[PDB]
Amino acid sequence: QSIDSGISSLSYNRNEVLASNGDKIESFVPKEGKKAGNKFIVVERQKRSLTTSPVDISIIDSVNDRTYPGALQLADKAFVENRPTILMVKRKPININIDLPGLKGENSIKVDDPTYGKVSGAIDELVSKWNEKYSSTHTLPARTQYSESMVYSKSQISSALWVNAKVLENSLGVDFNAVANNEKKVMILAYKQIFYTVSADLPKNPSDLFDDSVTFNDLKQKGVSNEAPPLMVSNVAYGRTIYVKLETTSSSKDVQAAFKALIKNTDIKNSQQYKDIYENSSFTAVVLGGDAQEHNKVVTKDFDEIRKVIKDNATFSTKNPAYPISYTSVFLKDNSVAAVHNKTDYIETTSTEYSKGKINLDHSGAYVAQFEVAWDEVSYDKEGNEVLTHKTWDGNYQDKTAHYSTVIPLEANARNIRIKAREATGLAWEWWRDVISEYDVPLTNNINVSIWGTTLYPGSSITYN
Repeated sequence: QSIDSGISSLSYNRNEVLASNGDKIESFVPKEGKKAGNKFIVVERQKRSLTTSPVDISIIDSVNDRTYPGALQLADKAFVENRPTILMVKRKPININIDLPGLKGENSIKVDDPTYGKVSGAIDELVSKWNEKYSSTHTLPARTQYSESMVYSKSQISSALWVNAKVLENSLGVDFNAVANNEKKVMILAYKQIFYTVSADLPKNPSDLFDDSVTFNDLKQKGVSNEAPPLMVSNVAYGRTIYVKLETTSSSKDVQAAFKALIKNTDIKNSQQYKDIYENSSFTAVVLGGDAQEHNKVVTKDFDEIRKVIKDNATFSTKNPAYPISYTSVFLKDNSVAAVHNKTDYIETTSTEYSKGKINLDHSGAYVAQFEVAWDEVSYDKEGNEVLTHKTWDGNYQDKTAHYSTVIPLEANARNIRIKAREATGLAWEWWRDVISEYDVPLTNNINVSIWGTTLYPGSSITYN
């Protein structure tokens, strides 16, 4: 069999062949009530399905040797796992092209036997060709691309940020369990820094890559199949990537809010509300490419340190070598761009915080009073529905004389608070003057009910803390 015939005799789905089948969901409860120390956490849970189709694949800085312009790879199940099967055979010369500024021009060069070694040489030689014409200026700005996402699933954040889950896991330390138990609220940003790209001139036919001596039965033996179709690395982004982790123990609906407020440094990042969230928040910044040394990290409570990390890696130097961040590939058959089809189901967890309170009753009046304190306690059934539990203060409908002071403590799941004080000038409770009559009292920390005055001129005030 021929090479150009062989490669065409391949019946594979150009779409489904490079596809990640991100895990199918674990059974969730739509709503969950959870008491966790002076706090009642209400978590709502929704199943979400995301379908991404990136044409850009990231490279694990460990196996960077297998990815370069003109490289030959396989569209096998190992490709989606960012560790591809290489294809080293005898090659016909292939042309590469740098996209560095102010180059019309000589930006293009010919490589005789495309191998990582001489291809790196050709990229280096092309860079020499730029930094000789621009002998004076060595520092250029990086072409920064910014991504930002809330973390729910290991599978989701990987599908969200087109970054290998393990990379993200190891380099940042995403506690995916705390995240899955709504014990931690995690946001990860990704400042993708591109120095330049090296493009490798596409062939007219599959044969234009392979030296004539090479046959389809050698490639067939080398792993080429309908299951592992051949690929060519058409483009490679060279540079670094700063990843930033924003961690909090809070369940306050305004985390994403305080986090965005903080990254953008918008005036609101100063208000009291966002302040308690920053008190339980750690910021981690890691850089991955070439320049910063392996296992570098910033772990801070002051976002200004992180801010420094980004402004520092926003400029690259033309004399220092660049390392491959991501890459485009093409199927040898249609010369069409190979894309990864990312299916992923995940649970989108939303949460709210509630902190306990207490009604403080204070009778001081020149009369007898009677109280009618009552509220509900919210619980959630297995189907997610709200279940009300009617509670009443034990001292309800019993005579109180000046001076009487008490506390009616309320559990953070308390709703429907009613405080009522009636005045004993009358036959029985049913027909007594209200001194205070309050409905749907908002659960504070302190609900201060004070009844004072005279049996004819009584006073009442409902104050909060």
